[PDB]
Amino acid sequence: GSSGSSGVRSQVLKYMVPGARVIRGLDWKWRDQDGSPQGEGTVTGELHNGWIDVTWDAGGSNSYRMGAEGKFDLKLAPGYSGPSSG
Repeated sequence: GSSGSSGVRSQVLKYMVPGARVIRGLDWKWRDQDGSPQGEGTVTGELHNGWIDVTWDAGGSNSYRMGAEGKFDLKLAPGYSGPSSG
């Protein structure tokens, strides 16, 4: 195959799957939903129409804008790497 310099938006969405790890994003305008201090969460829904659900540990799940309006509220966890394919 062919490849080169990597760098494209809507990348995280490729990992936005139900069962992965995610944390608060830069577009986090909401309060500490996953309790405090800040903690890591766990996606439970697939990003549909730019909206993915996540069930935080604290005890609460909800949908967060991940492209619907061009705002990524959620992001990959600090140390999480896409699921190996092979």
